[PDB]
Amino acid sequence: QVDVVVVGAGFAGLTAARAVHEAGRSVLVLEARDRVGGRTCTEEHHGTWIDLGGQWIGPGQDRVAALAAELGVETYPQPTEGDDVVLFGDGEPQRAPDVALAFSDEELTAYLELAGALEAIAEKVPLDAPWLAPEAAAWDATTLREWVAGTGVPDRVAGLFEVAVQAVFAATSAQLSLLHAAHYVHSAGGWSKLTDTEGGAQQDRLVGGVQPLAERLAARLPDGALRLSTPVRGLAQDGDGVTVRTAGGEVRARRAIVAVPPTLAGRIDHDPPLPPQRDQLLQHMPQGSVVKFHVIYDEPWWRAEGLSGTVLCPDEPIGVTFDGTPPAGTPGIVTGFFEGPAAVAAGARTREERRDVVVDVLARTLGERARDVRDYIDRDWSAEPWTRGCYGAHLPPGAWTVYGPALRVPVGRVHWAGTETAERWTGYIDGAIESGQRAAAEVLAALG
Amino acid sequence: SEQVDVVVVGAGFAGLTAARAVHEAGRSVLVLEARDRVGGRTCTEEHHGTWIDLGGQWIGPGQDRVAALAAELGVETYPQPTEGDDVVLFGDGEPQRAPDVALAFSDEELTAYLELAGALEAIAEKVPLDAPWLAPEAAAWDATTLREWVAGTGVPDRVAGLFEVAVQAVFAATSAQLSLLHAAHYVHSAGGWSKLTDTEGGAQQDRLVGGVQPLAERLAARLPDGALRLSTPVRGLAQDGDGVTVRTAGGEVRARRAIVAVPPTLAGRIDHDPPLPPQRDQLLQHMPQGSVVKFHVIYDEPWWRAEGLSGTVLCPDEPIGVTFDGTPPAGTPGIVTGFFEGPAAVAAGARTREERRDVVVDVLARTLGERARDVRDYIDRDWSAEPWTRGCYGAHLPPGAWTVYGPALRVPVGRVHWAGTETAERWTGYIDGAIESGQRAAAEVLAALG
Ligand SMILES: *Cc1cc2c(cc1C)nc1c(=O)[nH]c(=O)nc-1n2C[C@H](O)[C@H](O)[C@H](O)COP(=O)(O)OP(=O)(O)OC[C@H]1O[C@@H](n2cnc3c(N)ncnc32)[C@H](O)[C@@H]1O
Ligand SMILES: *Cc1cc2c(cc1C)nc1c(=O)[nH]c(=O)nc-1n2C[C@H](O)[C@H](O)[C@H](O)COP(=O)(O)OP(=O)(O)OC[C@H]1O[C@@H](n2cnc3c(N)ncnc32)[C@H](O)[C@@H]1O
Ligand SMILES: [Mg+2]
Ligand SMILES: [Mg+2]
Ligand SMILES: [Mg+2]
Repeated sequence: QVDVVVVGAGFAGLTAARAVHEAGRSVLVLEARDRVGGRTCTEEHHGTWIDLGGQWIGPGQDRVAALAAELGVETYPQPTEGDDVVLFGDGEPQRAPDVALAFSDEELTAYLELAGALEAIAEKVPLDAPWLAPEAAAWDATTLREWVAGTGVPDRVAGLFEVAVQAVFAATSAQLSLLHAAHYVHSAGGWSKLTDTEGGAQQDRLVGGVQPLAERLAARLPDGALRLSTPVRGLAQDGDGVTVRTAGGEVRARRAIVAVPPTLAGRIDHDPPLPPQRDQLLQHMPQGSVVKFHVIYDEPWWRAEGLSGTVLCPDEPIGVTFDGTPPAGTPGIVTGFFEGPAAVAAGARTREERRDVVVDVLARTLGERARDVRDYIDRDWSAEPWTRGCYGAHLPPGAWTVYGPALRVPVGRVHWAGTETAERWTGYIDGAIESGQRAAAEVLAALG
Repeated sequence: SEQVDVVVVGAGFAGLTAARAVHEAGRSVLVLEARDRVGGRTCTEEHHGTWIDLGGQWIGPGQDRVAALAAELGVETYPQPTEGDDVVLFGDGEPQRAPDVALAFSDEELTAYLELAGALEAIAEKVPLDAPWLAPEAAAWDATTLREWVAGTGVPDRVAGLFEVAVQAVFAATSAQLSLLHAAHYVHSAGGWSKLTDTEGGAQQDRLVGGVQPLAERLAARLPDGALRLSTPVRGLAQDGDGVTVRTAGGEVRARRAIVAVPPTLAGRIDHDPPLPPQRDQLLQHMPQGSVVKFHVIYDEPWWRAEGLSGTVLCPDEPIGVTFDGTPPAGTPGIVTGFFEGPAAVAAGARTREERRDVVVDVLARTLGERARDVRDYIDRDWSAEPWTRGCYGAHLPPGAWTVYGPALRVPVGRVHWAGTETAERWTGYIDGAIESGQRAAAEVLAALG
């Protein structure tokens, strides 16, 4: 019987396991995949790292910043300079020093007032208990889309805001409750923190990619602790401990920390079954929909044209793109996303069909040299059986106030982690780390 | 390991309908059921010398499949009691007695309610029963909650309130939880708002003598000996070019094709190899089951009948929104049947049976009167706590789900085919829709085998 069994070796499970080990307790980590990192995933292609999962850290994300500094992983800045390209519907592409300058003063004022309005709501939502917001009932009953419509902002501003919503939530404004979106904005420290590159969540990358940071963290565990390729099928508990069922047999422990996405936590055979409010909460926490891609070129040829590599095309299937080129300056990479409905449509198509869509958008925005592609690498996170959607869960109307209170409450000897349980930077690697710290502290207090 | 033509996962009305059709066509079939019984979301226990339907209990006009099955397997109906005054307790004032609930409304209020129901029906009729995502205004209707749509109509507070009781009694979910497209499809599927809400002429018209689970047991008895395997949950479904391997705790079954006839949330929990395609997996994540606690309060006699009361109370601002006289034809014991729905179900499900009883008796004392405290017994079931259901009556879809994920609802994945009331075109959410789905999935499998 080990003291603690952790299910899942993403940042949340690995943080929890390391904290349990450092306190002197025995720990086993059972991970379904043949690797650690979870929703972070890095592969070597073209002599450089390709982050198919989470890749950015930014100011305010102090847990992941501290971890990278502890484990010796350096950052490099997301490129910010050069003209952005904005394309509306059947128009011509417009170069602007920033995306914002493609809109009128009146449109930018309306967008800033709308974001400010959402921030002032967000500040009222308690980070550990969004269901305790004074207006929780009203705000849980309303979609974000209905709230945006009630502000009376013009179509164009609502459209621009929708690009930002889909980029942050991997879901449309109709899928999300206002209370969910408000909590998420509060959790990040504001709308600028979510959407800015400089000063926000897209500010910095990790030299070598993010999966190797998760691997350095896993290397702080003793040999024998990590069990890869070992999906957890069942989790039983009684008065003396827990029993984890895998295909290859059973693990006995005193307490468990389940650190997987909510939809996957619900699929484990729990004995006794989970209490109904918790089971139904997991039924109301669907993962987002995103296909993440990197377009590889021999060089970042757009830079010589004075272009950033960022394109904003609200009527195309892809979201905002980014210059993904490493510090070496080759290969040239354009990074982007299919989000929400567009990701579900794209996920039903082949890689080559997705490639063709992306290259056509880039040819029309960055220029005809976009067609001379060396490689196209993507990942539909909804097709990953051990994730079933990025970036993370969202809650539809009515879920936070009725089912949400079951989010973090331990069920006997079974404690919960994962970025969806974080108070701050929920949905991000930083929040995953928070959740693993919190769950470990719960378990260590319970064993004592 | 055993080899059969078809394995059916689940012995609810959908699974059993499918298995019987496959058997009667001459194919070998096994039915693997998790529970120690058949009937699934229908469940009957004997108490106080009569049947207690803890799950689905009513059938109505227009539900032709369940009516044909009951007739075929020799299960008689009895009518839901209709006579006596209903009691309506609004958010303000004393309880009001009326021969029908609608008489508790003002004329302005009743006109507004019928105009709201008519407007919903006009949208509903435009929603194709086989493909709600092909509605002309599908994107707009899928992007709006039913509640937002109601708010836009400008009806009076008492009208929104009584409409909300009906919404929660039909969907086991609040109007904020449901997309307008989902609600409109459900109304079309049933044949209109009256079909869903009426007793005479609607879904609550008739009961089955002896309860519903015996009907499922008679349908199971049409299978050959050894076909039904109870207390055998399916954990895994692996498939290749030639068949499917079904994994249970102790063994495996090999089949040419499978029909999975379980609630959507539980279908997604089976270990699929290869993994399910992403649209389907994410659809199941967007098909949460409802929240209901169904109860029966037992009295020695239906004493309310002697006071000229029907036993029905309607309370928009109470944890129990609606009740019915559940007394059997013999006339004893007296039964008051009702529901905690939606948020009230989740709140109630976190409390004990005795705590729920005391909430029910509190509401009944204030509406039917003092004799409501003279309880012989109280029997209830939180369907959200049932590990092999995880919520009644069935799934609903939140905004944005039907248009983006919905198209994956019925499409087979290789040799794995889908049944269940949630896949029915007509009377989806009901026993009648379960039977439809089972007939459809059996015909699909038989066509695909040859
Ligand atoms: C997918 C993605 C995510 C992402 C993003 C882009 C994409 C395409 N961009 C981000 C970014 O730039 N910066 C950032 O901070 N976050 C970004 N995100 C989100 C981020 O990746 C996640 O918030 C974070 O990685 C989540 O960590 P957490 O530890 O909570 O969850 P996980 O990584 O999913 O780990 C769960 C592990 O559990 C294993 N698993 C699942 N089920 C089982 C069972 N049954 N048995 C055993 N193991 C299981 C998974 O394999 C996984 O390793
Ligand atoms: C619960 C409920 C339902 C109900 C209602 C009131 C309540 C509280 N009132 C109704 C009514 O008066 N009239 C009516 O027509 N319907 C009413 N409903 C809904 C109705 O009961 C359902 O629509 C219908 O019974 C659904 O049938 P279906 O066959 O589609 O589904 P099921 O009954 O859930 O059966 C599924 C079976 O699968 C088993 N199971 C689940 N998971 C597994 C696995 N992994 N392996 C093996 N078997 C599995 C279940 O145990 C169940 O038997
Ligand atoms: Mg810039
Ligand atoms: Mg009547
Ligand atoms: Mg019609």
